[PDB]
Amino acid sequence: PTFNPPVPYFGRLQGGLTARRTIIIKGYVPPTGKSFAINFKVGSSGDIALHINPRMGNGTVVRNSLLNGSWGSEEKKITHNPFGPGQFFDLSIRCGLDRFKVYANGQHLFDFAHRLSAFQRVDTLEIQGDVTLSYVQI
Ligand SMILES: CC(=O)N[C@H]1[C@H](O[C@H]2[C@@H](O)[C@@H](CO)O[C@@H](O[C@H]3[C@H](O)[C@@H](O)[C@H](O)O[C@@H]3CO)[C@@H]2O)O[C@H](CO)[C@@H](O)[C@@H]1O[C@@H]1O[C@H](CO)[C@H](O)[C@H](O)[C@H]1O
Repeated sequence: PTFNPPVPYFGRLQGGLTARRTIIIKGYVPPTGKSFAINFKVGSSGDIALHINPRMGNGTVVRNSLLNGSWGSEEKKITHNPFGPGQFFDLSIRCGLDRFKVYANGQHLFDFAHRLSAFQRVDTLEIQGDVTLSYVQI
């Protein structure tokens, strides 16, 4: 569950995802993979505060929230894509006060402003799809 945890990954964030808390995800994008998702979630089957979905087909890093049954407006702007076929990556995800702060391989990837009212309503990390994880710190 910390080292080589298989997918689908399900990890409880003890307490809530409080401001200042940083989450580490090291992984490997398989050459014959299409898509994987990192979901910061309210419970095991509630709302997704941050959905990070790299898609190998169109080389896109989609961010969105699933709130009260609906997907919001997608955020896709990046200056680099670390999730290419056969690439190892090092993700650092800090829950800020007003926004998530996400770095890839030591370089800023994106910020994502909080849509959910939770600084700490977020208590579940779900990682699923075409990804091989070497290390998840929670
Ligand atoms: C079909 C699918 O892949 N479902 C996924 C789910 O994915 C969607 C999200 O990635 C959102 C984020 O904005 O995008 C959706 O597609 C957009 C597309 O990007 C647009 O360009 C287009 O105009 O609109 C569509 C529709 O909004 C994706 O469909 O993400 C969740 C969370 O990771 C997955 O759970 C879900 O997988 C399915 O889960 C189901 C149970 O809830 C079923 O088990 C199903 O088998 C899974 O494939």
